[PDB]
Amino acid sequence: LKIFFPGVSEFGKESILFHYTDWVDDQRPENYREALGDVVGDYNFICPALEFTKKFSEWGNNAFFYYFEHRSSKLPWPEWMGVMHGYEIEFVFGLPLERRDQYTKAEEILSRSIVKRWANFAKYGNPQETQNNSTSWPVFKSTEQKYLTLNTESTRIMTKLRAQQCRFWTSFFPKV
Amino acid sequence: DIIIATKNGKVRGMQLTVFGGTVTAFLGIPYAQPPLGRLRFKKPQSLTKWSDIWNATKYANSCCQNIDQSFPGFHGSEMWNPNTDLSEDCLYLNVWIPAPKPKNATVLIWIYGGGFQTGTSSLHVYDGKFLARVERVIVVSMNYRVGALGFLALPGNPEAPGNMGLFDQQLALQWVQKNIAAFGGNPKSVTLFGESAGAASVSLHLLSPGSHSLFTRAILQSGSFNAPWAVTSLYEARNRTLNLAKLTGCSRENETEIIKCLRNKDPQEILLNEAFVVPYGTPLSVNFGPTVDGDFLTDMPDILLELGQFKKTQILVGVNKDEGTAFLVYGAPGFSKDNNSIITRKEFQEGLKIFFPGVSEFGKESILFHYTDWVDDQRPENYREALGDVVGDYNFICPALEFTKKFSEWGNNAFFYYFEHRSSKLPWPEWMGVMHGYEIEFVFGLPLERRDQYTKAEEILSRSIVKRWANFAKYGNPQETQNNSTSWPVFKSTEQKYLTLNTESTRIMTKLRAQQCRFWTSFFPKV
Amino acid sequence: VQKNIAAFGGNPKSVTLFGESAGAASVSLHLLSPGSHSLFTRAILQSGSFNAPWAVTSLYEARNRTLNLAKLTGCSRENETEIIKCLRNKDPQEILLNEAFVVPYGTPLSVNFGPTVDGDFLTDMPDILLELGQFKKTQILVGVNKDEGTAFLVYGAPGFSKDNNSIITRKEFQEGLKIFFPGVSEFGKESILFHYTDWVDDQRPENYREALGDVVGDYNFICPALEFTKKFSEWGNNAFFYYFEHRSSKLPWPEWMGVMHGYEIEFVFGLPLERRDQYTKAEEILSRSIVKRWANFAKYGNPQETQNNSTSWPVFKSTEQKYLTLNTESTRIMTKLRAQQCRFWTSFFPKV
Ligand SMILES: *[C@@H]1O[C@H](CO[C@H]2O[C@@H](C)[C@@H](O)[C@@H](O)[C@@H]2O)[C@@H](O[C@@H]2O[C@H](CO)[C@@H](O)[C@H](O)[C@H]2NC(C)=O)[C@H](O)[C@H]1NC(C)=O
Ligand SMILES: *[C@@H]1O[C@H](CO[C@H]2O[C@@H](C)[C@@H](O)[C@@H](O)[C@@H]2O)[C@@H](O[C@@H]2O[C@H](CO)[C@@H](O)[C@H](O)[C@H]2NC(C)=O)[C@H](O)[C@H]1NC(C)=O
Ligand SMILES: *[C@@H]1O[C@H](CO[C@H]2O[C@@H](C)[C@@H](O)[C@@H](O)[C@@H]2O)[C@@H](O[C@@H]2O[C@H](CO)[C@@H](O)[C@H](O)[C@H]2NC(C)=O)[C@H](O)[C@H]1NC(C)=O
Ligand SMILES: *[C@@H]1O[C@H](CO[C@H]2O[C@@H](C)[C@@H](O)[C@@H](O)[C@@H]2O)[C@@H](O[C@@H]2O[C@H](CO)[C@@H](O)[C@H](O)[C@H]2NC(C)=O)[C@H](O)[C@H]1NC(C)=O
Ligand SMILES: *[C@@H]1O[C@H](CO[C@H]2O[C@@H](C)[C@@H](O)[C@@H](O)[C@@H]2O)[C@@H](O)[C@H](O)[C@H]1NC(C)=O
Ligand SMILES: *[C@@H]1O[C@H](CO[C@H]2O[C@@H](C)[C@@H](O)[C@@H](O)[C@@H]2O)[C@@H](O)[C@H](O)[C@H]1NC(C)=O
Ligand SMILES: *[C@@H]1O[C@H](CO)[C@@H](O)[C@H](O)[C@H]1NC(C)=O
Ligand SMILES: *[C@@H]1O[C@H](CO)[C@@H](O)[C@H](O)[C@H]1NC(C)=O
Ligand SMILES: *[C@@H]1O[C@H](CO)[C@@H](O)[C@H](O)[C@H]1NC(C)=O
Ligand SMILES: *[C@@H]1O[C@H](CO)[C@@H](O)[C@H](O)[C@H]1NC(C)=O
Ligand SMILES: *[C@@H]1O[C@H](CO)[C@@H](O)[C@H](O)[C@H]1NC(C)=O
Ligand SMILES: *[C@@H]1O[C@H](CO)[C@@H](O)[C@H](O)[C@H]1NC(C)=O
Ligand SMILES: *[P@@](=O)(NCC)OCC
Ligand SMILES: [Cl-]
Ligand SMILES: [Cl-]
Ligand SMILES: [Cl-]
Ligand SMILES: [Cl-]
Ligand SMILES: [Cl-]
Ligand SMILES: [Cl-]
Ligand code: NA
Ligand code: NA
Repeated sequence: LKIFFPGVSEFGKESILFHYTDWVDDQRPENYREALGDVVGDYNFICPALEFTKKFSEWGNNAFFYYFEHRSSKLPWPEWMGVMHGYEIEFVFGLPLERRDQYTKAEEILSRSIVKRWANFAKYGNPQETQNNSTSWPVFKSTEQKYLTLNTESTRIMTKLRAQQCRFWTSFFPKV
Repeated sequence: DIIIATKNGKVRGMQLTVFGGTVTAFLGIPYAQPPLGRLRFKKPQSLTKWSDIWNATKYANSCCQNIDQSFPGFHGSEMWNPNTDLSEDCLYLNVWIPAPKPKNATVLIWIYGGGFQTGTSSLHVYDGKFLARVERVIVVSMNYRVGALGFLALPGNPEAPGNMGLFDQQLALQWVQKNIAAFGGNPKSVTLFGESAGAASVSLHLLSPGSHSLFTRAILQSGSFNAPWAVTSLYEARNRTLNLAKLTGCSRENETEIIKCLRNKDPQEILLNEAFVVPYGTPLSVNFGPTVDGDFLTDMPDILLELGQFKKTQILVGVNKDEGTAFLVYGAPGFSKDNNSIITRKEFQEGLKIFFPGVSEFGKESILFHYTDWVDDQRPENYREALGDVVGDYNFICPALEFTKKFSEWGNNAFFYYFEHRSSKLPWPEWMGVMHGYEIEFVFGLPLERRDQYTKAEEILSRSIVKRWANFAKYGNPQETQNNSTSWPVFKSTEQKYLTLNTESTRIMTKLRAQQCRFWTSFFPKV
Repeated sequence: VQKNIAAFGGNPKSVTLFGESAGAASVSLHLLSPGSHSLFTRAILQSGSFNAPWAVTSLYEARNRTLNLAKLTGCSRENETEIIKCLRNKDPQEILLNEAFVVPYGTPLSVNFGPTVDGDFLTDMPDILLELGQFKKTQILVGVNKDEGTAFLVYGAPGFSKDNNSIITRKEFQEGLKIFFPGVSEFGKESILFHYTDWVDDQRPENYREALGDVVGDYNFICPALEFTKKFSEWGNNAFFYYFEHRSSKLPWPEWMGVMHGYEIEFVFGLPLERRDQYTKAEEILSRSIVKRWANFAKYGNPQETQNNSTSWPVFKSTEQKYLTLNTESTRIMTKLRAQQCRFWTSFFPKV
């Protein structure tokens, strides 16, 4: 935290530790390794994108939010790093559609679907995949805060991604 | 010395140390006249009354029943087998109360599953002392008759009316209405809970006029009467009564004579022939089960449910992630608890033949069509997983979801869970996942016992479930209000919100198995 | 009263409990107690509710304190019915003299022996009863005073005196928290300092003196009464909330202590209606109005003063959170008393 939050008062940093180290439970050895990742990802990318999306949508416009949870089968980085920053991009641009490339079949299908959703968004303002009995992507509103998860098995509609975490980053931390 | 005076006599209980505190257990209190001799196959009769002290210091006889002998030596299956002597003289219940005696405790009454053919209240996974200790509720459980001896039916003939086992449960609920104040319980705050057939039973006490004033609220784990195994049609019931006659050489012409004959058979000759009263059966057969008898159950209960004719109260309903896998090792080709059971398309198809006896060929093609649209045809465990889902969705999950929708459409709060935690101690192999029956130990709080080798995340999960079930029972609302827990939303038609129960993060989701159940619920009943 | 008040001309079917501070907490627990449900009609809670941090003793602390008092009276035993037997031979005075010590640290707000979840009067942690709507369904009237917390500061906070203006320093403030929040981790206490010392601006010398008062009053009385009122009203019942902001003209305590805990009570009971007594005229009129509002609440479930073109008192709901201020000039309808403060006490602090 000292590395990621240069200063950042000591209280500022205790408050992060307090919010992120309430284990269930203190048993798991990878507790702290996972918490530091979540800290960095929640502060720097996830809570801000969620707050931009809420505020933007409050003026009337359709907005669609995704949570991408697929780890590339070819990721060169180790397992503990999971579904890393930057690694949705190859799915968006359709690299997995190239069969010569050693991505799995479930990855071809995932990328094909994302490519269609992004293109429909672009052409028609709506990121649906309308032809293959796909989960329909609901608009994101303040209040319900629905989002779509993107993964090779079942995509799901969920609500209020990182609610508690972002209440911390978004409401409180800007104050320290 | 703890002696309690009941309407029928005194009973002495015993003290138990639980978690550094004390629970008093009264194991094996009688609650009806033993159903022997002339009383075999009849509704349970009133208890007569005793002076001196009945000692309720151990579990009583379990009712007569066939036993699971498929895996001798194996805990996975042997844990469900009866653990007290079998006897027709089995109409007893158990009471567990916290110490010191509570003043007006809410009461939880457990009804066990076992397909209506087996089960007993004295299993270790139904031990109510943790709940009593931890939540200061009173837990009651009862033995009721199963198999032909509990459900034989010759429609409208009082010598074999049907539903005798459900009337055992009811008379036990009556016993609590009359006696639980004496143990410090509140007859006005009674919640029935049950799993599998015990849940189906709970769901029929919701429809039975005779049970309406014997309880307050209801919990249904992995079962409801609209499951395809839970209610026997009058047609099948006669066919099965006569078939059992024939097999015991009791065919007659006067039907009260068939029954008289049957009352001379030895329990063992009845049990031994139960399996055969049906030409084909499956790992999920319920040869003798609830019927519309015009007494306990006044009309086809699908009609009662649709038309809103049941007790208006809150319900809590749930199911497990892999309800269907347990049954596959009992007859589906290529399936074994001792390997990973990768089966083939042709085995899958044979498997359906095992689970759907007939079931037209179109009927079965339609299941294959709905469940074998892979994404994609690559994964070797595709067919093994599909067969599990087929069995679990048809038999437990879609029916519980449809019961919950229909019940809630008449105005009552209903709460639905999806239990997705696999026990760290499960003796069954990994591929079987979160099996039918294996939430029960979490509900009863076994993982709260640290000596027992459950993980820490499992203690915390069970502690939370125990609190949610107790809050449901006491207050009609399964919240855990103190530890920044996810709040459990009521289940409504339209949104269909449910709570997932697991050791990491519990989540609110919507429309469990939407596509699957559209298939089972709307279309399949038609084939 | 249920059995006898008809004989004195009273209606047992129209009974309103009222209480202040611990007496209000008591009223709020008769709302949760099944045994009290049919012994009263409505309830008034002045400066107190059971969810205040001082109002309910945990079973853990209660045993620790019973045994500690045994030990101090030389009544430690092994059979517990013997501890009690022993204790029943002590002289009242030996019990009283040791009460203060059954706890290692205490504060000016200690409640060493208070309500517990006994499985009889109180059947479950009452925070769970409140959250899940398990209480008597009826109207409530709830309120607090502008400076609930100041009274307690002259009983142990450094640099505070009833005999001067008590301008304290940042370092004294911090010591003061140590007095009111025994432990309470260091982070716990930094968080209070952070929330309450964001001045506008760092100029005013009475900054820290005022913050310590607000800290004590907000944690101990105001945010809890506001949270009780929200939660109670969410189950459907009319609830009315006041903010009392009048300082008695006869208050013997110094000016800096403002509108203190306990000092609405004389207005409620109508002492200022006695002209011989040296209260001002605006105080007679204020008390007359409060007496009528409390009596209308009691008789009719509605604390209006209907005859003198008075501000009408709106019910308190979740969402708008309207309250009425009680003062000698103009009473006003306002919303969301201490919103930011109580978000801190109510949502966050219980976590530290
Ligand atoms: C109603 O029951 C009859 C009875 O048949 C059974 O005789 C019993 C004693 C028992 O041993 C049982 O296994 C045996 O089948 C059923 O009739 C049988 O149906 C099967 C399949 O259709 C035929 O192959 C048998 O020939 C036939 N037997 C007789 C005597 O007719 C009947 O199927 C059943 N009703 C249903 C639809 O399940
Ligand atoms: C997983 O085991 C099944 C179950 O049947 C077998 O159990 C094994 C552990 C072994 O002891 C074997 O003797 C026992 O019969 C296997 O299914 C069997 O597959 C074999 C193919 O060689 C057939 O001969 C059997 O008919 C069939 N058993 C039945 C009746 O269901 C299964 O093949 C095995 N699968 C694996 C290892 O992937
Ligand atoms: C539970 O009570 C014990 C008892 O300690 C007390 O003994 C009493 C007779 C009384 O005089 C009281 O002042 C004294 O503290 C508490 O244990 C004490 O805790 C303090 C602070 O942690 C320690 O400094 C003492 O050494 C310790 N004494 C003993 C005998 O162990 C204990 O703190 C209390 N529980 C809590 C958390 O308040
Ligand atoms: C306001 O008074 C406080 C209270 O303590 C003092 O009360 C005074 C009226 C006086 O009689 C004094 O004797 C009495 O102790 C003062 O706090 C005191 O500050 C002095 C600093 O000189 C310290 O010596 C004391 O420790 C401290 N008292 C304690 C124990 O709290 C306070 O300084 C004074 N403030 C003013 C005048 O602004
Ligand atoms: C025990 O409580 C009785 C009623 O309490 C219940 O009210 C019911 C309608 C139901 O909602 C329950 O969940 C409530 O708990 C009361 O009438 C009895 O007098 C009490 N018996 C005692 C304390 O002896
Ligand atoms: C006194 O009034 C009794 C009822 O009046 C009360 O009704 C209650 C439900 C409650 O709302 C109170 O506030 C009402 O004032 C009536 O039944 C008695 O008979 C009366 N007794 C007398 C006049 O002797
Ligand atoms: C639709 O599904 C088919 C397989 O049925 C697949 O070939 C194709 O990739 C899908 N189209 C899109 C846009 O995903
Ligand atoms: C009941 O148990 C007690 C054990 O103390 C015994 O005194 C009494 O004889 C028992 N009654 C029986 C076994 O019939
Ligand atoms: C059948 O036998 C019963 C039993 O004794 C008898 O009561 C009845 O009369 C008989 N039924 C008829 C009339 O066929
Ligand atoms: C609340 O959480 C605490 C840990 O902070 C734990 O000890 C306890 O099990 C929890 N209570 C419930 C009902 O889960
Ligand atoms: C404790 O003493 C009480 C008071 O006489 C007595 O009733 C009881 O038997 C004792 N408790 C035990 C068994 O330790
Ligand atoms: C109404 O106002 C009059 C003065 O016009 C005053 O005498 C009296 O105190 C008031 N009544 C109430 C209930 O305040
Ligand atoms: P349930 O009682 N349903 C089976 C028919 O589960 C145990 C087999
Ligand atoms: Cl852990
Ligand atoms: Cl999340
Ligand atoms: Cl695949
Ligand atoms: Cl699903
Ligand atoms: Cl300033
Ligand atoms: Cl304010
Ligand atoms: Na903070
Ligand atoms: Na079809």
